[PDB]
Amino acid sequence: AFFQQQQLPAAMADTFLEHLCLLDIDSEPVAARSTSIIATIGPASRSVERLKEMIKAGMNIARLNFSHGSHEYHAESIANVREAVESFAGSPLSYRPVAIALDTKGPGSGPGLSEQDVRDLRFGVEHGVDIVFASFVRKASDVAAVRAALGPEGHGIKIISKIENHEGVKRFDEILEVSDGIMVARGDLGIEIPAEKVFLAQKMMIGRCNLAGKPVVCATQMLESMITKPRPTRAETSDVANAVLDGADCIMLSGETAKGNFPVEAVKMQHAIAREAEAAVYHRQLFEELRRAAPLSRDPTEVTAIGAVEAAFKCCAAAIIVLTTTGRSAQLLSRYRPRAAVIAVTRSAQAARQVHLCRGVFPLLYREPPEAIWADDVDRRVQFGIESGKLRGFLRVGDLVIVVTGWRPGSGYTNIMRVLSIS
Amino acid sequence: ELGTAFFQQQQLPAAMADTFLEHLCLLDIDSEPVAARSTSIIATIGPASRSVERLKEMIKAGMNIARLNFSHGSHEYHAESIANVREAVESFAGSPLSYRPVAIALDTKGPGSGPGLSEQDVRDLRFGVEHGVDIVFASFVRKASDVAAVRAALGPEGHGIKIISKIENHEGVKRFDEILEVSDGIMVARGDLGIEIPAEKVFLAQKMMIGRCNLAGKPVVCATQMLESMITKPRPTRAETSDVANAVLDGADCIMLSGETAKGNFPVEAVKMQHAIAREAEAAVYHRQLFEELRRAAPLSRDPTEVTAIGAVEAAFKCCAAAIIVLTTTGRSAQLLSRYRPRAAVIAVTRSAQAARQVHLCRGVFPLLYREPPEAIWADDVDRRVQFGIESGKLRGFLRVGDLVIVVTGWRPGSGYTNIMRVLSIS
Amino acid sequence: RADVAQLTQELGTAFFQQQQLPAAMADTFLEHLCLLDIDSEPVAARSTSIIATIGPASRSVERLKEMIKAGMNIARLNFSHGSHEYHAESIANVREAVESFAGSPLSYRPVAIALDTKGPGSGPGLSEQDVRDLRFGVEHGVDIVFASFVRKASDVAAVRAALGPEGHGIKIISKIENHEGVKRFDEILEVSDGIMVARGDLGIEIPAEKVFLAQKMMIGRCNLAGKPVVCATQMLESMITKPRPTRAETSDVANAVLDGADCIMLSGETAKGNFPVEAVKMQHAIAREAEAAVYHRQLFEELRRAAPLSRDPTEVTAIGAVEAAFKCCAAAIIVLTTTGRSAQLLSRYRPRAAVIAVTRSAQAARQVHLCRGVFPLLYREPPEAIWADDVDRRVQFGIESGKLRGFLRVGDLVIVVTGWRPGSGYTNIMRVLSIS
Amino acid sequence: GTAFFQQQQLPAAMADTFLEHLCLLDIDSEPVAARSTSIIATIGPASRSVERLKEMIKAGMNIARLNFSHGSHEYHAESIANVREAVESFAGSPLSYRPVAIALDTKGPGSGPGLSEQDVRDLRFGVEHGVDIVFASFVRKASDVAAVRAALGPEGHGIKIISKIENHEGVKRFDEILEVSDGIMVARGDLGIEIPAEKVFLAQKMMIGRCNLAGKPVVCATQMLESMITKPRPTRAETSDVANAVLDGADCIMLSGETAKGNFPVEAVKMQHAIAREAEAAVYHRQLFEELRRAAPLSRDPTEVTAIGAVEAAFKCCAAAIIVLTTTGRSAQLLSRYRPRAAVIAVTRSAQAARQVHLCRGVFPLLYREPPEAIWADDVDRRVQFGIESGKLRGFLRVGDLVIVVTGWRPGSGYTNIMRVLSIS
Ligand SMILES: O=S(=O)(c1ccc(O)c(O)c1)N1CCN(S(=O)(=O)c2ccc(N3CCCCC3)c3nonc23)CC1
Ligand SMILES: O=S(=O)(c1ccc(O)c(O)c1)N1CCN(S(=O)(=O)c2ccc(N3CCCCC3)c3nonc23)CC1
Ligand SMILES: O=P(O)(O)OC[C@H]1O[C@](O)(COP(=O)(O)O)[C@@H](O)[C@@H]1O
Ligand SMILES: O=P(O)(O)OC[C@H]1O[C@](O)(COP(=O)(O)O)[C@@H](O)[C@@H]1O
Ligand SMILES: O=P(O)(O)OC[C@H]1O[C@](O)(COP(=O)(O)O)[C@@H](O)[C@@H]1O
Ligand SMILES: O=P(O)(O)OC[C@H]1O[C@](O)(COP(=O)(O)O)[C@@H](O)[C@@H]1O
Ligand SMILES: O=C([O-])C(=O)[O-]
Ligand SMILES: O=C([O-])C(=O)[O-]
Ligand SMILES: O=C([O-])C(=O)[O-]
Ligand SMILES: O=C([O-])C(=O)[O-]
Ligand SMILES: [K+]
Ligand SMILES: [K+]
Ligand SMILES: [K+]
Ligand SMILES: [K+]
Ligand SMILES: [Mg+2]
Ligand SMILES: [Mg+2]
Ligand SMILES: [Mg+2]
Ligand SMILES: [Mg+2]
Repeated sequence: AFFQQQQLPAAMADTFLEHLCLLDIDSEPVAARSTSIIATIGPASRSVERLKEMIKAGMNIARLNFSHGSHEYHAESIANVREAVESFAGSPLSYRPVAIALDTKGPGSGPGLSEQDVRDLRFGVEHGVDIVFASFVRKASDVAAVRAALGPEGHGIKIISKIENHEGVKRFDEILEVSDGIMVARGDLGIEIPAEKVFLAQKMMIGRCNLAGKPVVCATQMLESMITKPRPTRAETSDVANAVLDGADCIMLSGETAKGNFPVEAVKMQHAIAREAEAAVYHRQLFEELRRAAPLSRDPTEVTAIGAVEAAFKCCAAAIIVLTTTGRSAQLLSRYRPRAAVIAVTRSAQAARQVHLCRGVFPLLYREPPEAIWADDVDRRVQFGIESGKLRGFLRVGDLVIVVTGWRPGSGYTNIMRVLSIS
Repeated sequence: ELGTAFFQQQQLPAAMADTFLEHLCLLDIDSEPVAARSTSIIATIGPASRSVERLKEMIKAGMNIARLNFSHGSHEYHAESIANVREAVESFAGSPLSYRPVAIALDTKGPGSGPGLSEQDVRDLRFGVEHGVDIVFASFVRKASDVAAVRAALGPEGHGIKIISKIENHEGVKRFDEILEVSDGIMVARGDLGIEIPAEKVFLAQKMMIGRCNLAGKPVVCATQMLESMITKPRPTRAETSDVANAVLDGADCIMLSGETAKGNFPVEAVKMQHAIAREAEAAVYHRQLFEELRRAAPLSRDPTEVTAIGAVEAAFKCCAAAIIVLTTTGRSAQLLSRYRPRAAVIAVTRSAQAARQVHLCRGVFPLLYREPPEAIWADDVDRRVQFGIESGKLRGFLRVGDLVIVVTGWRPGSGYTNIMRVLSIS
Repeated sequence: RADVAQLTQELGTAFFQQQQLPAAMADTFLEHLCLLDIDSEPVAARSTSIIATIGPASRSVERLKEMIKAGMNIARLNFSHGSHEYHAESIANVREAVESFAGSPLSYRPVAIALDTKGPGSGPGLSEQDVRDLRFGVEHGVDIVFASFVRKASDVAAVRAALGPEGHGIKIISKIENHEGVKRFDEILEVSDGIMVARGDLGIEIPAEKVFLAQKMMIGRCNLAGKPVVCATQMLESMITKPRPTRAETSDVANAVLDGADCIMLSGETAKGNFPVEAVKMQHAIAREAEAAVYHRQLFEELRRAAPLSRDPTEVTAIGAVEAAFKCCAAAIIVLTTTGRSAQLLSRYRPRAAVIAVTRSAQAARQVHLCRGVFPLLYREPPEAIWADDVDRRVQFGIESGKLRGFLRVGDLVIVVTGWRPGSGYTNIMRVLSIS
Repeated sequence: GTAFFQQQQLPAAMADTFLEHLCLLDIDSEPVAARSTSIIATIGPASRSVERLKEMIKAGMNIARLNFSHGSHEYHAESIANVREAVESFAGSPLSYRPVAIALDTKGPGSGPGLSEQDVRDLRFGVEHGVDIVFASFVRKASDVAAVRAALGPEGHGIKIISKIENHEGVKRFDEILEVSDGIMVARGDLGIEIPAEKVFLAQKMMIGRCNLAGKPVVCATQMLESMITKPRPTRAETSDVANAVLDGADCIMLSGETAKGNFPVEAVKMQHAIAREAEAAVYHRQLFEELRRAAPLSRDPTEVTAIGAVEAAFKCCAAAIIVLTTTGRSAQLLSRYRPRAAVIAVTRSAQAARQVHLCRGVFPLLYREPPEAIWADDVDRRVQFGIESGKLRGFLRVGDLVIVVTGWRPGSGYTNIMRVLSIS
């Protein structure tokens, strides 16, 4: 029964053609949904009660579109999101962190960072946003300007550069090099370049981000018809599935959740499609290619990450449990696209929110009492991941897990991988 | 010899990549497609696309197959649609640069939950034979016996009509292998399939069926809601263009338009959009792995047509042949070349008007109907048809003097004897 | 180039010119051959063990010391010739030469002692002389038995029974010497610890032009099973009388290593020849060159694709450690082992990094010479009060010995493989350590 | 039939990985195909007898090597005459006649910087006596090849120059040497003295790989069956060396003292023949063809384009043979570079080209003696039928087999462009 579920016959195929031939509509997905859902907050999704339904449906990142609404409007949206998120904090083994992303208005006709963007970025730092989706990034200096406007207090905010025009596509490599990740902003991109070429830019950018090990978001009109209709079109479900098969870390909803009549249903639909698409991923070729393309490294976190993903595939590990302060150890595991869920146990609430940008990372916020012996504290965070995993359905007694830790406290010292039997 | 400009176009840097990941990384929005569009466009005929003048615009935009939906309209209504299509097609018989064969496909109403073929389908199928349709899109095919019933309804005079089985429910998906074995091809009928099975599972059924059809070397059509928003809007959504591109990258031989052309406000624009996306997607196909996998998966064969076809596709890739010119009576030799997905266009020269229309079901086949009177000496009749294919190729933009072409012929007249592959320099 | 650019900038272009590294990074086997370079010097320690047959030319304690320094890892006693008294003296001389270096772990070299049986002769089962010789082996503490003319699984069970309860730890390497042994190979390998491709008798039992097929098939199946395989007989035959081998002989040694053999053997070359030490030096020189020429990219990928999924944590840790070692060009994989099994499971994935196996078992230290790339270190310190400190001291012992022996340098990365509790069977930890 | 797929290591050939291919190698799987690696036998006191040479041709000798390091011009002229007499004794039966090449192996430069004066005299002797190939000793650079070419003069333009790589400089300057040479000999005797003995296998494997990539013949030479000079059976290292030279990709294997001065010249040839057939069946064509295909550059030459199409077609149907018409041997050489499992039966009217194509693995030359037919299409058909009739007589073909037929569109060399699939009747 285990080998009939999650497209395992198609996963064992020796060629991609045979993999497609073995895809089965009766093979049910078992693993947790890896691709994060970004939902744009607006009139249709602003209430605390509606936001609780969206968190339960699968929303991982709340997007604030600063093209519309005042600072007072967005502060209320943030407070409502935080209230809905913290309503589930009473059960720590099942609490789901939710990131808050600020999407900038953009430069418009201006040459650099607009004055409104400087004010909105400052607002973001003051309100503790986790991510910035920087509109119309055309070159590396645009990213440096966004970074500078965040100041010394916004050092930890992730900058996701939105590629929306020909210049952004042509200067992609220099933009990705200085950014934390990319958003394929298909709405403007589809007007700036011929509509029939957007798929080439999406597939290229996702590929280059996967190669770089940096998050990539597929955005705009994924389930457009769901703004007025309860069910999407056949092109829309195919688009969501293909963004996941392309290698996107995140999928987004704009009008579908901000102003549409079915915001919760749009989130449920993206969740349902993503789980199906993630099981249909051809890991045999994907891992081989990612593994071959990733350069040789003398960084112990990078070295441990490859060893752990290889070990997870060898035993069909249910999960890779990793201790992370900044999210980096979980991100380095995520770049190899393991089938095993990457359960990231962290004390940082911000890192827990931000790792939703990395596919297959399931953040757990550690709020249990400290142990006096560092080694004892480490084993406690590990047993915590195992209890949250059992509660959420990721793990069962008898499963094997790969545990990734470091040799001393503080970020940057991950160097250990262990094979553990559950219970 | 070819120049650096040649190797910058049609995603050639991405095509030479050693891995699929590197292939994606090398895809370039500035790399323009050069080759002719190889995925056929099926357009549904209705009130928005019925007039002779509108049909001429649709043929110019790229329509290769006209679909008659027998779920609506009388026999008199469909006969008029057929006559209007034929009039619009024959209006280009003058200029060889613009003349193009257009297939006529009859889409059946269906069993509507009843045993065997419905009485209306028996009558509509008989209408199709009497009006000389080329293809039948058989609705709600659930098992092999459904195909045999459609085949028996094509009566004594319609055995040459191609049966494309529409897979629209769970049973059709589960019994796919037995259905494909007795069918000429398949249509992934996503509209009903999306209601019959969970909407989030349709992509698995589409990708599986396209894969199995590619492995079998039989045509597969991707259908329904590809550019749905274009029924009321002049431009499609980002999901819609992505869907068209992904159906081509999946391996579909044909893409379809339904309400977009039958009843919408922009039928010609919907055809133009599918044409534009398909050309872009066909250049982005990763032929290196696709050919290797089709080669490895295809069983060994002692059929000389199958053996010649793989030799010719290999020869075309080796020299970047501008085209593979094949002589075919039934379309079979062109279909066997098409199954290996050559980048080179397959120019199929035939005396059969029906085979010329039907080969639009096979990706990359460009049919040329040959009407010259036969030569007393057979080898001369063959050379005249090879030169007809070269001159139409030169006229249409495929070929130039100095290009290399692969020519596929047989050792004796009649169907079933293809066994020769020649490398020719265009003079 | 982009997959090695930062590491090339860090380690230098000279590092990537040595040990056939340009040929190792090739994307195809054809390109790998095209990039093989006679100027690319081997850097790694020799990983294929040399088995030298002991005889009149290699019996003195002084000669045996020169053979240990030349590279002999396993001493073979051919029980087809000589009395029990003769073999006991050979064993004592080997042990005396081996223990003459036991003053420091960075100079000590464990040497296994293998007993090669006379065989069944015309008989259907175990001979009475073999029963006596096998009991002699147990009484004299031999590490391995090379069982002659193994034709089926019951032959190996008979050898195992004749070793008795005290010889349970002795490794049985079945010699395949005829058509029946080749046809029943799978059942023989299943019950044996390893195989010897006994080419001398095999070349008489089957057509001489078919021996290479049997050698390549058996080596492949042993590599797939993760069990040791020895290539034997006439590898450097002409060196019995000549100081230099023929062009076919050096090619044979290189090709046995490229085929995947864990061990290579010398018979008359060391037992009776005029150049026993030179024959060992020649096999050492060829094996080092051939090991660097191995196409690890395809070999590792194929060992992973062929190896079935495993729920054994030792097996899971071993593949993770080998993957980590390739990622950083680790100088070594240091493993703690009681029976040698954790080191054997690392060895089956054919890492380029040396597997330094730290053990308290003197017998396991001798027996792991059967596994390609395993460098045994015998730990002699008494156990620490805290188990977690005892483990750490053993790892530091492997690092300090590795530094003093040239395997490791300051700045190198090493992969360390340990377990969660004492006793055999609990390896489950892999650590990436920087050498300071 | 099931029996067909049990022979010639077909289970091992269908394997998905090289490791599984090795695991499936079967000593009971008998080779069926004709031996495709040519055997070069060195002529000497043990192999000059016209009667002994007839036995060596029957055993499998394809190329007779004259070592100009020993013997006078008078001695070598007699060698040539004896070889030609033994070869032409079988000309009475054209369907089974085997052409045999004559190769002149030069003495070399010695302490000199360039072409020695003795080599100039020996080279002119070769042109005057109609040798087919020159094995040029101690080639260190491209100018050495140009000097050998110049010493052959205007009448020796058709002679093939195989450069012998015997030292470190030849290995370092390999690419420039191969570019101007027709092929290479891995001259292991001197190479094993010039560089460390333990490095020769790296130079052999590299050179064979580069020659295979270039589509040019490569010869593995020296001490392959050395012990057979005095013993009736070779050592285990010797049979392994022959098998591994074939698995490496060598087009030719050589015998020196084994046939020139030993006591078992015919048995040494029979042993190389037996080992080569076994090793050729054990070749992992799945990866080999894929890699040769991927590495070979795109081509606009119709002979090259036809050759790859014909090799692909031959693999698709398990063709027993690829029958090619060739004037210079080039069309057959271009088929050979893709290492088809199907025998390449080359029909030619050029006696020299028939002898020289023995340098290309898997090329079986047939000398066609009939004067041209008036109708060119009938002349082409008669040659193809001669290849079929020869192939049936020699065991290459049977009724029911499929064969790939490679021809051109007009007479003369350089116009091959047609591939056809033919059923044997
Ligand atoms: O060559 S294909 O286009 C073909 C399509 C139809 C066929 O029937 C077929 O045989 C051949 N094919 C396309 C799908 N992929 S895939 O395995 O799904 C895959 C998909 C995506 C990959 N990354 C790397 C690039 C960034 C995103 C993640 C991958 N990395 O490695 N493999 C990958 C195989 C290759
Ligand atoms: O990767 S390997 O070293 C390995 C893999 C797992 C093993 O278990 C093993 O022992 C070793 N391996 C070594 C043998 N070859 S091979 O298939 O015999 C072969 C042999 C030779 C090839 N050319 C290129 C060089 C000139 C001659 C033709 C070839 N081109 O493509 N394949 C080729 C596969 C690759
Ligand atoms: O992924 P990051 O940010 O580098 O954090 C990983 C760090 O977490 C740990 O596992 C635990 O460290 P702390 O006890 O400081 O939380 C470290 O050993 C390791 O360096
Ligand atoms: O693709 P099909 O239907 O088998 O037709 C291919 C046939 O066409 C030809 O090339 C030409 O035949 P005709 O002269 O009868 O048209 C035949 O030699 C070959 O058998
Ligand atoms: O390779 P083996 O034979 O399983 O031995 C590995 C064992 O060695 C250890 O690393 C150390 O164990 P000891 O304290 O008994 O020496 C164990 O944790 C592990 O189980
Ligand atoms: O391999 P080569 O030397 O190019 O010779 C091939 C030539 O042989 C032929 O097949 C037959 O030519 P001939 O009639 O002159 O022998 C030509 O059509 C072709 O050009
Ligand atoms: O800004 C965006 O999100 C877009 O343009 O798609
Ligand atoms: O009938 C159709 O075309 C469908 O259901 O999509
Ligand atoms: O016994 C042996 O070692 C042999 O026969 O090779
Ligand atoms: O010259 C040769 O043949 C050699 O040196 O091997
Ligand atoms: K915005
Ligand atoms: K219908
Ligand atoms: K013995
Ligand atoms: K010479
Ligand atoms: Mg925008
Ligand atoms: Mg329908
Ligand atoms: Mg023996
Ligand atoms: Mg020499």
